[PDB]
Amino acid sequence: AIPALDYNPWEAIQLPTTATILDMSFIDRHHGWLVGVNATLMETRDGGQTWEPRTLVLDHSDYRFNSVSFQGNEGWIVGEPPIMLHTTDGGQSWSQIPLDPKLPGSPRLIKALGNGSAEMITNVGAIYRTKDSGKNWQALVQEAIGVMRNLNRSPSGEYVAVSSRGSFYSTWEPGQTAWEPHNRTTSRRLHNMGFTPDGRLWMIVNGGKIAFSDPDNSENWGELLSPLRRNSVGFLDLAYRTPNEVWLAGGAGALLCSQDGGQTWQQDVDVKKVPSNFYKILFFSPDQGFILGQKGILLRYVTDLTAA
Amino acid sequence: AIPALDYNPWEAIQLPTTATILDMSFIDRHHGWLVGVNATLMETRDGGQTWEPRTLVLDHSDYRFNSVSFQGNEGWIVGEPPIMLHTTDGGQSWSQIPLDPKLPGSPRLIKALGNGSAEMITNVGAIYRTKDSGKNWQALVQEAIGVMRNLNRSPSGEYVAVSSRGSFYSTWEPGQTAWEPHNRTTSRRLHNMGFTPDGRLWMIVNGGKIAFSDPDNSENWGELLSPLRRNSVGFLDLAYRTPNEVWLAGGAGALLCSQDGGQTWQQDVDVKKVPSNFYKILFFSPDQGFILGQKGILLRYVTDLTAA
Repeated sequence: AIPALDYNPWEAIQLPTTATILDMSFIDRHHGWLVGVNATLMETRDGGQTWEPRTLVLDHSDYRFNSVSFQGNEGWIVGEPPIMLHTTDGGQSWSQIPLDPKLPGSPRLIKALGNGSAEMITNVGAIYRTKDSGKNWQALVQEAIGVMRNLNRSPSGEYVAVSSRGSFYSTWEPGQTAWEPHNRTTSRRLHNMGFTPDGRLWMIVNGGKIAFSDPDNSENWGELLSPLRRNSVGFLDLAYRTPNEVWLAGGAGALLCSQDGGQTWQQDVDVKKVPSNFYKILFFSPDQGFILGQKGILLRYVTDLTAA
Repeated sequence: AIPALDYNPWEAIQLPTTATILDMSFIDRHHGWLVGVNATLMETRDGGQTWEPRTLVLDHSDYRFNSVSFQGNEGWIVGEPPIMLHTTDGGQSWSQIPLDPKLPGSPRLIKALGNGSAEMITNVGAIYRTKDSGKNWQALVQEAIGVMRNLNRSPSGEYVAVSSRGSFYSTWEPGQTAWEPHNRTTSRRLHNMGFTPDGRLWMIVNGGKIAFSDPDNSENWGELLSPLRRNSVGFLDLAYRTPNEVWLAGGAGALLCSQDGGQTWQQDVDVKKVPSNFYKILFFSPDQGFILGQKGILLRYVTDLTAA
């Protein structure tokens, strides 16, 4: 097979819930928040080593809290059925922000821009901005692209959305008046796309192959690569710890690391029998990162200090 | 209710298995081993933050590895159906030690005494010693007491065994020729017993009460205490982190801490919805400890370094 990874940095944590975790965001290195299914909200004060559940008083518990975002002590959460929560004190207290009921779709993503501003993107790809803590919104992109298979953001605030069926992708950044479609080059269907730290695009396509866009001409693509060299189910997400160190997650404990920017890969065998799919990789710094699993499991990154 | 604990030190880890973990033992602060159901064996090199599964080549996988014990780099494991494994190199390689098939019962506990010696206690309470890496055994206590509800060891090598039905308990230490029975003082049935760091006995009895034997006359007992002040299912284990700091575990995330040697208690609310029973508390030092759960969950102790 491909070589086994030398050191496994990932510790699987079972949170005090059976609900799937959908997002996480940090105020600073120590203080952060995670959100998920069935109105799940938890806090950390030690960088994510331990978590404290927090309950909100609501007439429903059925919310999928899909997105949480902080900029400093200002934080936002959105979910479906439509709900928006806001804090200005690091989540010590949370207020509901009413949403227009004719809002097409449901909130999918919120991004804290600071100073009372946030961008919200719906499940159908409409993009809205508030500058006044959600009291008034204006459409940045009013034409919906329909259900997105995946949605990711670049370091500079561009987004990439994979089409429902993975037949194409679209991009958007401030200044543009609608999503910009792009043809896929591969004969295979797209599963996920996002950005590298240098602002190139990456893609995961069906059947376990990946590729990277060409530096400074993102309409052309590099050659497909098979990280497992072999016929695999497929991968779910790709994320960078450092410019050279890339992780690739998928179902059933499948987790690979590359040390050369995604050219070659090694398998982290130690996590293979963790009883979870690994869906979404969130690095906050080179020594702080998480992988969201199912049913309250996540993985937490542990720097190797055995030779310290 | 009783007060909520101030800081929760326990992080729940999901190991790379669904098998229940039954014991753990450390070579030193960094290097240790855990064992459990369905021939589960895992190693750590970072004090238990991460674990590496290890597979043995065997004609069966049905073993409940019930006990692992190291003294330095010498280690032993025992399980049921009868099996004994031995290592002299810190578990880099493990050898099977054949057991006499007429051995009554199945091995329950092994204790590494160093220099090739170990004490083994069966499920029916017979006690055997080897001085020659298990090539020859001699009975220390040949008369079986039958199925023990629980079995624990003192800092000086005494054992206490609760009777099958919890109607009485017995003790044994070197020099004695059989288990020594004792009457219980309580009208309630015994669930678990063990030793305090000062060598007194403690007991957990049915209905959520505990008590401690009288210093330097262990045949008399102090007053029953209700840690929850309230009618509870019951507790499963009690263990000391320090002479004054005691933990009490039970079913369904129930976990209490005392800071005054077990007189008064606070509940660790943050772990209540971890989806596991907490069965067995193992402290290795004041900053290193674990609680064994079900289906590959354990809790790991995290010292509070937020003010560091």
